[PDB]
Amino acid sequence: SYYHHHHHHLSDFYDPRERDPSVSRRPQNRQSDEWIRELLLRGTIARVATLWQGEDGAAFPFITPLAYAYRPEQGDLVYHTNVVGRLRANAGQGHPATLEVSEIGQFLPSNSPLELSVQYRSVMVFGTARVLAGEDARAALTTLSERVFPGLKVGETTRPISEDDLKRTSVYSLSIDRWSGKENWAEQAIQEEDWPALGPEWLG
Amino acid sequence: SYYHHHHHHLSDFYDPRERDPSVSRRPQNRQSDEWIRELLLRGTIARVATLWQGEDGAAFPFITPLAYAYRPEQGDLVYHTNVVGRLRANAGQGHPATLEVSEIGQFLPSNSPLELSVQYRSVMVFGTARVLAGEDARAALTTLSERVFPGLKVGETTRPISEDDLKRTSVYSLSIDRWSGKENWAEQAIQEEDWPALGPEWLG
Repeated sequence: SYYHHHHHHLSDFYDPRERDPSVSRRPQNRQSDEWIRELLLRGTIARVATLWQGEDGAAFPFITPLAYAYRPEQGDLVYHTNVVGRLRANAGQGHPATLEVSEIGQFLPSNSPLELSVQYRSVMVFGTARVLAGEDARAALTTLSERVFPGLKVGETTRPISEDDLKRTSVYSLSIDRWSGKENWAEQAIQEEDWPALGPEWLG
Repeated sequence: SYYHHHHHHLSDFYDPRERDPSVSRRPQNRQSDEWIRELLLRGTIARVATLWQGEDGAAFPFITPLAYAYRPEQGDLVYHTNVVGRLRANAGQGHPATLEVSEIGQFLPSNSPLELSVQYRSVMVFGTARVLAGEDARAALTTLSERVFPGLKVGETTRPISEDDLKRTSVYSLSIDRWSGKENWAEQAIQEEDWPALGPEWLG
């Protein structure tokens, strides 16, 4: 800054900057529903958080990383997992679930400590997950398998999914209520001009 | 299998196999506390799930991906995030939190559909997270920064962390109560001998 430069020889926020008119004006790094759809379509790993009853009677969240597929017409995401707790902290046949998908890029160094950060795109989905049965479960597992292994075809590449297979697997549909998307994928963190610049070891 | 081979020309479980005596005999892919420590030490990204009060009064989980550092002597993990909901679904100054760290490898193809899978190592940590203040927060952010940016030194590479910095940041300590570790990192999925083998496109 001038103040610092002048002091050595002896605000930013409202000053000129370049802006691309095409870029999101949404606050807090928020993204459009179409952006959310596209990220969900190209991802293959999610975390799912669901609530289970703990030793103290209190509900607490599990987090499970798992393969998933988004089925846009159905309005759901499908996955399979035999992870359970003791009792779910939930009434009924479906359970509330939060699912997260992200693309994590590089850590972004700075000579300003609170500008240190990591590139990310992240979607949170809120919905209700239910266990599928029979042909519903077979079709969902098929869509999942063929999504996460491009080119694989159940019944050709693999043997068909049998009734035994289905009895051994818990297959879920998470029906979407709402979702949230967020991106902060800068090429460089904000730097502090009034401290020595990071060397080439960092931004090189 | 013989039955299939013979039928064409016209159980496994209890039969001989090789076992490495050095490998974990723990069920359900479980790992030792030392394995858990080591995975937590080398990771840099976690998800944290905490409970917030929803529109219906019901507690529901957020999932936030974030940079973290494990501090083994203190018995905690530290992170910073300004993500919040409306009210936490919790009484007191700390809140229950689940933190997950994983290493995700490759998807493992098979000609048996329910043997499709992905290589993973995953730790779940259960504890109580509290917001830090002052020198506690500065020290935690320093350990975090210097952990996830190896070679960076706060106060040399960067300007020191100021009181303004601290006022703008929510820095947490998640004090560990229990943890769980799980690994399934096979080189190849189990295949079905009685269906045509995957071609070289798959296991090559």
